[PDB]
Amino acid sequence: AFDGTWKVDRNENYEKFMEKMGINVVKRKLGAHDNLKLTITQEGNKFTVKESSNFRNIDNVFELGVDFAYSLADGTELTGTWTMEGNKLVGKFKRVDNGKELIAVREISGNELIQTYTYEGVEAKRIFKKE
Repeated sequence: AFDGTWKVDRNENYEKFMEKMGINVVKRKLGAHDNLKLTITQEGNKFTVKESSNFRNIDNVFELGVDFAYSLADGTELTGTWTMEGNKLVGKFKRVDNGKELIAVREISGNELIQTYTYEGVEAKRIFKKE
């Protein structure tokens, strides 16, 4: 399942996605090489995702079907929820400042974790390998 540690391995069109979000050239390059690592543990319907990178180290906790607030490394705030369909996690979010929609998907492909994002007509992915 999702249990365990995962290390980012490669990105697809991630810089274009950050540009649409309004991030400048310098900060986009730093974001693309963030050394992101995720540690996931489950407890019933409750997930704890430990996020560790060159920017910060925080713990994100949520319950399926219950909305919560989340902040990006640049200060941008979001609100939304995650649900479980099939063997995938699907999340629907909204930017708190301009109100635009943002979708994310997490699924397992062999021994790799694939995370997909969609924002204002642009799609990007980040692929993690299991520790």
